[PDB]
Amino acid sequence: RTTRDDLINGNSASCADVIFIYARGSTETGNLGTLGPSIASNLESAFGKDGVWIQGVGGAYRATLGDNALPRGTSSAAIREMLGLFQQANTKCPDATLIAGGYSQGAALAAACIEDLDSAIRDKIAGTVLFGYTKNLQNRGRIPNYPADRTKVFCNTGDLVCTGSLIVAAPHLAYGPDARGPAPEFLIEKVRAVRGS
Repeated sequence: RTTRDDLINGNSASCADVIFIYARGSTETGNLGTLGPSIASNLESAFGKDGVWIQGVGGAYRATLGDNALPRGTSSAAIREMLGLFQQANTKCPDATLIAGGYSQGAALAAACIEDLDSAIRDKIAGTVLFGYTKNLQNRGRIPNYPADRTKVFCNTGDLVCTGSLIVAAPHLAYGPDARGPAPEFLIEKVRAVRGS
């Protein structure tokens, strides 16, 4: 449900084939928040419980609302925490395919992290989904240094954070349907594109 630490808790001798690392929105609970559990259940349906590890970004990422106003749309400490998780994935399970996602401040965090990542690890993230992307206008719907065909952005009409503002309006809280259907669909398709099935 809202906390999943499958990568941290997982045995290196029995690595999953797919590792999903997800950052929640501001003020959300656990390390998956309101959208991550829906994505997790559909990934588990696709690859099996032993086939995918679900890992939320916890630790130093406090998901504090005020940090949306910092230069990268989150804190330096939160970026360091997500970078450390990707580096743990890469060390613990070098053959696993990675996928990533984030909502709101967590979408900014995922984009900042992927931009800073060593390219050999970045290139293992087969697909990333971003919901209510707070840097959508500033980055022109892209994650710096990462291909557009591996990116999917869900930005609702009237969600002001997608249009350069930091105002939270009702469309910002309406990504439930996307997290249940098209976002797992996209991630599964991108994993099968490189892994076959």
